Amino acid sequence: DFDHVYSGVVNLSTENIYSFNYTSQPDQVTAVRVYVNSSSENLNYPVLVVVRQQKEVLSWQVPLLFQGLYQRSYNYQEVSRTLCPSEATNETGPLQQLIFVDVASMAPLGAQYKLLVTKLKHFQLRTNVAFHFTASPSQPQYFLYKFPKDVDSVIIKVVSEMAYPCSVVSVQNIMCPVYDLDHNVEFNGVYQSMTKKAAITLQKKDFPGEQFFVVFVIKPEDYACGGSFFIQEKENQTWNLQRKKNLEVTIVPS
Amino acid sequence: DFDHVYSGVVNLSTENIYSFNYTSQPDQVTAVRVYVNSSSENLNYPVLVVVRQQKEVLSWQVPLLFQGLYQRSYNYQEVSRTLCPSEATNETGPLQQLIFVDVASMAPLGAQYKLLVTKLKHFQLRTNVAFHFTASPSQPQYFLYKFPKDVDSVIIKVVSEMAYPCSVVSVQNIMCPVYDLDHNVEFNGVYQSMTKKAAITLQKKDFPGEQFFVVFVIKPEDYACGGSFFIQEKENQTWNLQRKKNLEVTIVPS
Ligand SMILES: *[C@@H]1O[C@H](CO)[C@@H](O)[C@H](O)[C@H]1NC(C)=O
Ligand SMILES: *[C@@H]1O[C@H](CO)[C@@H](O)[C@H](O)[C@H]1NC(C)=O
Ligand SMILES: *[C@@H]1O[C@H](CO)[C@@H](O)[C@H](O)[C@H]1NC(C)=O
Ligand SMILES: *[C@@H]1O[C@H](CO)[C@@H](O)[C@H](O)[C@H]1NC(C)=O
Ligand SMILES: *[C@@H]1O[C@H](CO)[C@@H](O)[C@H](O)[C@H]1NC(C)=O
Ligand SMILES: *[C@@H]1O[C@H](CO)[C@@H](O)[C@H](O)[C@H]1NC(C)=O
Repeated sequence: DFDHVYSGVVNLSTENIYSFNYTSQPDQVTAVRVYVNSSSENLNYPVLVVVRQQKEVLSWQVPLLFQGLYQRSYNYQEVSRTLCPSEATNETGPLQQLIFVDVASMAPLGAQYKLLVTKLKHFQLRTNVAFHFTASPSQPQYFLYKFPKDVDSVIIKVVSEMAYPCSVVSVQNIMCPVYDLDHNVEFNGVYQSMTKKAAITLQKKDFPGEQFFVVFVIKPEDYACGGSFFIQEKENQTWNLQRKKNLEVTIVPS
Repeated sequence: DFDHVYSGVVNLSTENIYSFNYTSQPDQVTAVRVYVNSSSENLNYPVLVVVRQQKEVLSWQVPLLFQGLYQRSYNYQEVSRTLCPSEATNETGPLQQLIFVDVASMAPLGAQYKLLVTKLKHFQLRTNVAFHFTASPSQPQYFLYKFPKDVDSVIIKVVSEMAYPCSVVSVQNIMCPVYDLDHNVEFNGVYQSMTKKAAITLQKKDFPGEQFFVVFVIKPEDYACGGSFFIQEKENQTWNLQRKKNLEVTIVPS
């Protein structure tokens, strides 16, 4: 059941399996959202969490580890990701899709974890309607925009209040898996880094499906955006664990 | 047990689990190699294969699907990958490491799969000793090179016979996971595309661990290397299923 937070313990011998079932009616897209965290401060035994779809498998390790420049390590405890939104057409049918969440680890004593699942109520961006959302290095986001019939070009405008952390806004076509990671978001489509403002101009003629994904991914450090670095004698920067950035996104017709 | 090919059937209700255990003595690196293939020609239900380590989880889908330019799809049946090589130091101990291989799917009838596991006998490249190996878009490779005490710079030279397919040779530091995919290999470290020849100059001063990984990844198409494209009316190019490239690698002291 969505909108519920399960709590559990993991260890070498026991793994937890939760099967979710849901339907997506035609002309409406429903993106699933997974909200995991683990309280294990240790890094030699991170808890692995996998989400399996009908076609795609996505796995990650918690607490997520980042290796910035100058060999500083970062340990993030809250991780989150959005799955491939299965698309339905005028070929109707209540597609009774299923999604597995499997958690396991090999910690000698174990590790705590809390897991929440929820469909994104606002997944399809609307024209000229400003939306507010909070991102984070380990909590990337993305939403689907569908072009209108009359409009032939759009400008997507993103505004933030606090300049740091550095962030990246990308636009890709609809062919999942969706590239929403710091080391991979740059491979495909358009993208740009930003602190306060960003704007991408898109034409429907370059997108055969007349609908595209917009992905927001926050960097772990701020070197690429000209930021500074707090020199700390501790390699594991436990202070950099709650990085967040408020964001407003609006798509205006060109 | 390594050097053995297991055969099995997968479906919605049944999954297969095989736990492997092995040890890596200090000053010797042992990289595990996973050799999977599936005979399911269908693409709406690919079989998912995951490999779980003590810290890292790596998952892929078979038959692997590639989306080149001009919306041509490719279906590769043989997939393979090398895991994170756990490193042991003068702090001795026969590290009795374990690695899980879990296979599952939801095909309405099922899908065949054959799985083989083996340690790489030649994983640490030797100076001035030429090595021969066969790569492929879905079968990437990588090996570890360790700098000598006297030598301070090296040149790695790669030579192939057949110009196509296009390939990429990358060098990264030792901090796994190792970036050995077409959309990600370009993120970190040095790399270059090639058809027949390539050469990377490296200094030990830029590598704190005085040892680096060398990754060979073959592209699915040849557009980036100036190759042509066989125009076919079939979107699923079943002919492009056995792409291979013989390769010779030699590290000379600068
Ligand atoms: C979802 O699908 C599974 C198997 O496909 C089934 O066992 C389960 O009952 C379904 N959920 C609902 C609410 O019917
Ligand atoms: C973990 O996340 C859940 C919801 O995602 C939240 O209720 C809980 O407080 C979080 N735990 C910690 C320790 O932050
Ligand atoms: C068929 O497609 C059109 C345009 O995409 C849409 O307006 C209409 O609602 C669809 N029909 C049904 C029954 O959903
Ligand atoms: C490998 O480790 C597992 C559990 O850690 C153990 O059950 C198994 O016996 C080990 N393998 C060997 C050959 O001892
Ligand atoms: C699958 O791979 C195994 C070894 O990796 C090999 O023996 C077998 O012939 C392969 N099957 C097919 C259909 O290629
Ligand atoms: C200790 O390290 C040195 C250099 O790395 C190596 O030659 C030696 O064999 C190591 N000692 C043991 C007991 O492995």
